Amino acid sequence: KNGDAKTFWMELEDDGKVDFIFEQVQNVLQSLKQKIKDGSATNKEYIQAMILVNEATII
Amino acid sequence: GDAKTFWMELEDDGKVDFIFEQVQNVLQSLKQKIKDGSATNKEYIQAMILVNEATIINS
Repeated sequence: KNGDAKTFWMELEDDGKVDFIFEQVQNVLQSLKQKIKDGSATNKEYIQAMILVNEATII
Repeated sequence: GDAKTFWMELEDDGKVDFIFEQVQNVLQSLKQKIKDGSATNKEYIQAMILVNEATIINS
């Protein structure tokens, strides 16, 4: 099929995994948020959360 | 660009919940446009980048 990002997402839907993958992303974000508010986040988790925020939203 | 400083400032300012809500809104929107088939190329790519930054990084 087409060589683009849409093709992957249509394959993923045919695989029945779209809700699943978004749930995993949502679980990771929740975990990062809790660790940051708790003060237990590692350096790599602070970095990961910063990068995710900046990819989703302006600043 | 220091990620600890980034989050410390947000946390001290009381904005951590707000930033994560905004990310969650973007995710829910992307997910729905992918399932509706209304997403653009850039949105399919953005969704994929978020998935990989959340699930491959620090896995």
